[PDB]
Amino acid sequence: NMNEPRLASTLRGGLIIEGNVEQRLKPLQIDFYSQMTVDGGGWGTKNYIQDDEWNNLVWEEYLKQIASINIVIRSLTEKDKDAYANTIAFARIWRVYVHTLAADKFGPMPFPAYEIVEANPPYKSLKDIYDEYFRELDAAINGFNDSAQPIFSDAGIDLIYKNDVSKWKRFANSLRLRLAVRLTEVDQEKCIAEANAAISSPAGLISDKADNAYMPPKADGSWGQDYNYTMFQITWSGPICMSKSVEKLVTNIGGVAWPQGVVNQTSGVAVSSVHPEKVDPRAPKIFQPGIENGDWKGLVYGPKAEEANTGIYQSKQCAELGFIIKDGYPYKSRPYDLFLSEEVHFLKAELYARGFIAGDAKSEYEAGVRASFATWGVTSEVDDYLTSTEKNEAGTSARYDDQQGAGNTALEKIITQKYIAGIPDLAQEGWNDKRRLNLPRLDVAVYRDQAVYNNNDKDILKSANFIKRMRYPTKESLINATEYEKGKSMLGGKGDIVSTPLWWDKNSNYCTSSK
Repeated sequence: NMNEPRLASTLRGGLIIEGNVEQRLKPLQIDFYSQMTVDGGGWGTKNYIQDDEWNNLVWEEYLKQIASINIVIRSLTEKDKDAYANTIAFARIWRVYVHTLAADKFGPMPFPAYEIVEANPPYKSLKDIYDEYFRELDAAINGFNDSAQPIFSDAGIDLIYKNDVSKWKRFANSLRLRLAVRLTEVDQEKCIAEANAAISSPAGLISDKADNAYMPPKADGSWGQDYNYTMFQITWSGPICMSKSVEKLVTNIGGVAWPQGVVNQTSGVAVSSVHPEKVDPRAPKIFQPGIENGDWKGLVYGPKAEEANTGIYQSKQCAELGFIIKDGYPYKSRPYDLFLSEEVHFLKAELYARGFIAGDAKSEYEAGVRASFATWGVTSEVDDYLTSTEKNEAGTSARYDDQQGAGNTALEKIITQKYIAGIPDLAQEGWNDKRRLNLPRLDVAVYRDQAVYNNNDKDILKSANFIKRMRYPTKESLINATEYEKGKSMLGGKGDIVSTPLWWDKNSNYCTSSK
C-alpha cells in the first residue's frame, strides 16, 4: 500500500548524493578516471589502485536501490497495474537509469528482476543488460496513461519533473539515445536501430533547457545533503582541481581573451599572471584560481600518493571548483545535472558525423555548444567562439568546418565539446566516451598500479593506458563464488582487474593528436 515513500527515497538514493558513498564513487573515482576534477589528496584510485572497501559500498548501494524500486514495481503491478500505470512506467525508467550507473562501472553484474523475488540474482552480460535497457525504456514510454493516477500523489515529490509525464518520456528517450551511442563499437546495427527509434519517437527528446533533468539536493542543514562538492572543497578545505588534461582542452580554443576580475571567491585571492592569454569562456566560470597564490593551472594527474600536494602537485596552487560558489556564498542548493539538452545534440552530432545516420552534424554540433554556453551564462561569447580557428593544446579548434591538423577531426570536436559541456556532473559519460572512443585527448597518469600497468607506456593514442573498469567487491568471490566466476568469465581476458575492457569497449582509438 505505502509504495510511494519507498519509490520517493530511490530518487536521491539511486543517484547516491549522500556525501559519503558519493565521495567514494564520484570525486575520488569516476572524476579521476574521466579527469573532469582532481581532488588534491593522495588517493590511490588516482593511480587506478582500487579501494575494495569503497567498491563494496558502491556495489551494495546501487543493488539496494534497484531492489527497492523492484519492491514498488512488483506490488503496484499486482495491486493495480492499470490504475498505477504512470507510477510503474516512471519506476521502470528510474530502475534502468540507476542500473546504468552501476553496470558502466563494474560491467557484467546482477540486474535483479521485479517480476519475481530472486534468492540470488544471477550475473548478466552487458549485452543482456543493455538489451533489457531499450526493452524496458520502450515499454515504459508506452506504459504511461492519462486515465491512470499521477506518478506521485503530490507533484512536489517528483524532484525531477514534478509529475510531468511528457518530460519523463523525453528523458527516457534521451537515455535510449545515450545507451544506443554506447554501442557504436560493439554493435553498429543495434546502435543505429535504437538511435533511429529514439530520434523518430513521437515522445521527443530533451530538446531545450526546459526539458533538462536535474536532481536538487535537500540543502536543509542535514549532513551530506547539499551539492556535496561544497562540503569536500570549502567546508573541509580540500581543493578539487582542474586537471592538466582539461587545461590543455580549454586553453586558446575559441579565441576569446582571458576575462577580467577572475578571483578565488573563498580566499579572495585574485588570479596571478599564471593563466592563458585566450581561454574557453566556460573554463574560468567552472574553475576558480588557486586558493593560495591565485595560479590558474591544471593539476598534473596521477603521481605517486607521497608526491601529492608537493612541488607542481600543490592543489592549493592549482585551479579549483569555482561554480560551487554563488552570490559570495557556497552554492549548497545547486541541483545535480542528470541529462542536459547539450548531450542530446552531441549524441546526434556523433551519429551524423560518422555516417551512421543521415543528418546535419554541423547544425547539431553548434546547437550543442550554444546550449552549453547558455547553461554557463556565456551566450554573448558563443558566436565568436564557433567561428574561431584557434586550436587548443590537443590541436582541436571550435570551428566545425576547420577539420585540418592533428587532433582536429569532426568526431574529436564533438567529443571535446560534449566533454566540456558535461563537466563535472556527467563524469560517468566522460569516462564512458573515453573508454568507447579514447576521446577527448587526456594525459596519461604519471603513476599507475605497477601490478596492472607498464609505467614506461605513456602513449595517449593507446586506450589501454586509461582505466577500463572498477573491480568487483572481493567479498563476491567468497560469499557469491558461483555467480562471481560467471561474471569473471563474461569479462574475459585477464579477469576481474581495472584493465579488462567492457563488452561495449573495443579499445577503439579516435584520437589523432600528435602530442
